[PDB]
This record gives sequence, structure tokens and C-alpha cells, in this order.
Amino acid sequence: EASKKPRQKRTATKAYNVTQAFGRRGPEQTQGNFGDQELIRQGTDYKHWPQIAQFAPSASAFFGMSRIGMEVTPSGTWLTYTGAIKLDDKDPNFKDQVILLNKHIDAYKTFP
Amino acid sequence: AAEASKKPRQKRTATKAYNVTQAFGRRGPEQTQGNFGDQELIRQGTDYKHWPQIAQFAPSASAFFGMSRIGMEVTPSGTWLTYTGAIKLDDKDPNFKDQVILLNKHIDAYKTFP
Ligand SMILES: CO/N=C(\C(=O)N[C@H]1C(=O)N2C(C(=O)O)=C(CSc3nc(=O)c(=O)[nH]n3C)CS[C@H]12)c1csc(N)n1
Ligand SMILES: CO/N=C(\C(=O)N[C@H]1C(=O)N2C(C(=O)O)=C(CSc3nc(=O)c(=O)[nH]n3C)CS[C@H]12)c1csc(N)n1
Repeated sequence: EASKKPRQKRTATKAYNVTQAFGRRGPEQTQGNFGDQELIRQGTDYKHWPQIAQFAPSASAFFGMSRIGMEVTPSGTWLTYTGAIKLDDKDPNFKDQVILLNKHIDAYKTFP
Repeated sequence: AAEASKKPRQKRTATKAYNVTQAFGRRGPEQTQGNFGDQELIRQGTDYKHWPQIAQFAPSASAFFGMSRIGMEVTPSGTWLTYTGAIKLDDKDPNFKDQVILLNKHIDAYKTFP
């Protein structure tokens, strides 16, 4: 049901987790590298999800801020995107946001 | 400054009142300038009449963090969350050709107009 959406519109939850929705975390260019074991398992049910989601772009900002491309490979036609989002280092929450992001970025490297 | 400007950049939404340039900067070739949008999309933002056919490819917050390669960089300008990824078009969708035309129409369109 949740799995019938195009990948880019899926919402991961406990019932349909980040692995089920977006594949396993890993180093390859086609894989996602973000999330510790708790976030992977809980998705948007993760207790600190709101603090992560604040960094996710609106549809307008995704198409507004990103460098957008199209590539045709053996596997199909792809809309590529890259960009950068500046953290608000003036907010008191800055230091905690850094700790949160650092806990999830490439977290899979330490999994048993 | 407009209240629409007071959102963090990534949470800003461009419209006729507060346009793509105002919200997200002039389109251009540089590494973290946006390169997407013709003159009509730039002016109109989500008011563009074909916005829905573009937005269908935009990621949910969950998918943005699930699909993308995420990094952090600390530089003289601040701390930046970097992202890269790719979203697969459905080449079985009868509307696929038209999706490709619409995307291509906005990708690097700025090159053809001041
Ligand atoms: C009828 O529009 N009234 C507007 C308005 O929305 N402003 C416009 C503005 O600068 N826009 C632009 C453009 O930027 O080129 C355009 C595109 S330019 C254009 N469109 C045509 O369809 C056409 O036949 N010829 N041209 C030259 C559309 S109106 C808008 C307005 C703003 S304040 C006020 N009192 N009226
Ligand atoms: C002397 O005319 N000056 C014009 C002009 O083209 N006049 C209008 C005319 O009859 N057209 C009308 C309409 O009739 O509604 C419209 C439709 S309304 C509209 N279209 C947009 O694309 C947009 O972004 N916003 N809006 C509100 C377009 S301009 C033109 C103009 C356009 S940009 C600019 N600086 N001047």
C-alpha cells in the first residue's frame, strides 16, 4: 500500500521502514547513506524525526536550490539532483543539530 | 522583507508574489546555484500551470533523507548539509516522453535569456 508510491513519494514508518522504502544504507552512488539503526527502523516515527525533516526541502526549494540533470543509463532515465543547505548557526539549537546529523550520516559503517 | 523570506531557504516556496529568483537566487552554472526553470517558472513558482507535473518528482522529507547521499561540510561561510541523488522516471508511464520534454525545458533554460 505504502509501497505502491513512486520511491520519491514514499514515507517510511515502523510498519514500512527505511530499508523497505529506500533500500539498505551503503557506499554506492545509488544508495542512501543516512540513518542509524533506530531511524532506519522507525522512519518518520523516529523520536527526533521533526529535527531531521526541518532540513528537507519543499518541492519548490528542491527544484529551486538544486542543480538538476537528466541521465539515461542501462537501468533507465534519471532526474539527478545535487545541492547544499546552510544550517542556521545563529540558532541555540545549532550544536544539537550538528550532533544529530553526525549520528545519522554514514552511521551504517558501524553496524554489526 | 516578505514573511515568505523568513522561512529557512529549504522551506521557502516560490510563487508569483515571491519568485524563484527572490527565494532561491538567480539561476546559473555554479556548484550550488540552482539551474532549473524557464522564464515562466522563474516568475510564477508554484503558480506555474504545469507545476504539478514537476512536483511529482520532488521527494518527501522521508525520501529525501532515505534516498540521498547526505554529507556535512564546515567552511568559512558556515555549516552545510550536502545532498546528491537521482530519482528514476517510469519509462512505462504513457506520459514519460512529455515528462522528459517538460524537465528538459527547465534544465539550464537560463542560458537562453538574461
Ligand atoms: C497583467 O499582469 N499584471 C501584472 C503582472 O502580473 N505582472 C507581470 C510581469 O512583469 N509579468 C511578465 C514578465 O515579467 O515578463 C509576464 C510575461 S511578459 C508577456 N506575457 C505575455 O503573455 C505577452 O503577450 N507579452 N509579454 C511581454 C506576464 S504578466 C507579468 C501586474 C503586476 S503589478 C500590476 N498592477 N499588474
Ligand atoms: C502594455 O502591455 N504590457 C504588458 C502586457 O503584455 N499586457 C498584457 C495582456 O493583455 N496580457 C495578459 C492579460 O491580458 O491578462 C496577461 C495574462 S495575466 C498574467 N500572466 C502571467 O504570465 C503572469 O505571470 N502573471 N499574470 C497576472 C499576460 S501579460 C499581457 C506587459 C507584460 S510584462 C510588462 N512589463 N508589460
